[PDB]
Order: sequence, then C-alpha cells, then structure tokens
Amino acid sequence: LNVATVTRRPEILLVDSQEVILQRLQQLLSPLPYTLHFARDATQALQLLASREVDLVISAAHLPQMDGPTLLARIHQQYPSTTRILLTGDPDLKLIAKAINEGEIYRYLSKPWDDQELLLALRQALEHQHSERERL
Amino acid sequence: RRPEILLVDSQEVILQRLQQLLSPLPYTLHFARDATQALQLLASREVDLVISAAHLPQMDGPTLLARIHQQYPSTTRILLTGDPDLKLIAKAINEGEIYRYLSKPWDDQELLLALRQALEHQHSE
Repeated sequence: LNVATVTRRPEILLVDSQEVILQRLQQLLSPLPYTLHFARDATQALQLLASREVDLVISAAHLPQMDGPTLLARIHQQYPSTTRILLTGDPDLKLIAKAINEGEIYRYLSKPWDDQELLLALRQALEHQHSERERL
Repeated sequence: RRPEILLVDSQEVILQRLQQLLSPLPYTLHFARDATQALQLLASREVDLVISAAHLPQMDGPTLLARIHQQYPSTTRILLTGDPDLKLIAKAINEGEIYRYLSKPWDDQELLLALRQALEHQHSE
C-alpha cells in the first residue's frame, strides 16, 4: 500500500443557541478544511450525531433541553469516537466540574476566546480523535 | 495487580485524612508534600493514579499534573483543591488532562467513586 496521507475532511459540530457565537465560529472556521455542522439546541446536536460521523463537538454550557456538560456526558457514552470541547464564558465551577467529571471534555475554551488558542485546541483535539480512532 | 495511588498535598492533615479513608481499600498508597517529592516517587514506584492539590510550595498542582501527563502519560490524574480558581482548573484540563476535579473538603462517597471510575479507566487505557 501507498504511504498514508489524508482521511476524509474533519467533521466538526458546533452547538450554541447564541447567534453571535455561531457567527464568530463560522467566520473563523469556514476558511479552513473542515466540514461544519451547527446545532442550536441539545436535541438537534444529538440528532446530527445519530445521522453522521462527527470528529469533534464544541458545545456551549447553556442550551434549551439540557445544559452543555449534560449533553457532553451523553455524547461521551453514546458517541465515544467524537472528541468533546466546552466553550463558555460562565465562570461557574460547578458547571465546569460537570463538564470534567461527567462530560470528560478534552479542552475547555472561554467566551470570548483568542482565535489562535482556539485553533490550536482544535488541531490538538482532531489529532487526539484520530489517534484514539486508530485504537478501537 | 494492586492499584498504586500517589497523593500530593502540602498539608500533613490532608494526607492523614486521605490515608485513613483509603487504607481500608486494596490500594498501595504513596504520599508527597510537594512536586519534588511527587516526582521522586514517580521515578521510583509504579503509579497508576495521581491525586494532587492545586497549591503546592513550588511547582503548583496544575503544572505538576501537566508534567505528569507529559512524562507518565499512562497515569490518570485528579485535581483535589479547595481553591475554585478557573485559571487553575482550566490549566488542569488543557495541559493536565485531568480525569476528575473535586473540591476540598471532599465528599467521601464521591471521592471513592472517582477512584473506582479512574481505575476502570486506567485499566483499559
């Protein structure tokens, strides 16, 4: 076989009800070689995940049906191939603790974020996802 | 084999309390009061799980946990701290890749659960 080069393009799901956040994410990420999906509540996120492979989910902390840490906890158990990131400006460490202890997030990012910090977390998360998928 | 747990906290009283909580269980315990002692133990003992405070006299807890992630990647790491500082917690996630974060004073039932889950996670990783 030929040397391995590229898999299919990364698939990223962004979950937030706030339009400013979805817009800032689209502006930052759409020029890069990723397939993006946007979900405006937890139920939409879960339905998207049931319908296609997703490499990375980035969720807000606050969402309509269940909060972000709760959503990420469900995703951890039901979609273990998807790497998980919490994106929030809420400093509540009870919510953060849930994201760690139940969501098992790979990275935590603040709102607002530094663009290059977020892009680096994304690279690290996609590389982690690929290495983990090489395993199981 | 028997799980090996390293406990890192600046205070004798806290190490004593962890020893009392954990000595009934079939775990081999190691104790450190700072990052230098933790690193000495890590180089001289098999360690599966590391539990660290956030505040330590020199190199702090999240920095120590990041160093352990880099140098001893097969370990599972827990931050156990009384300081709800977002900056410390964020570093413990993004650089330490902690498995659990618990506040001090802890709930015994929750801390013991975290260890059982960590050992089951440590087992398969």
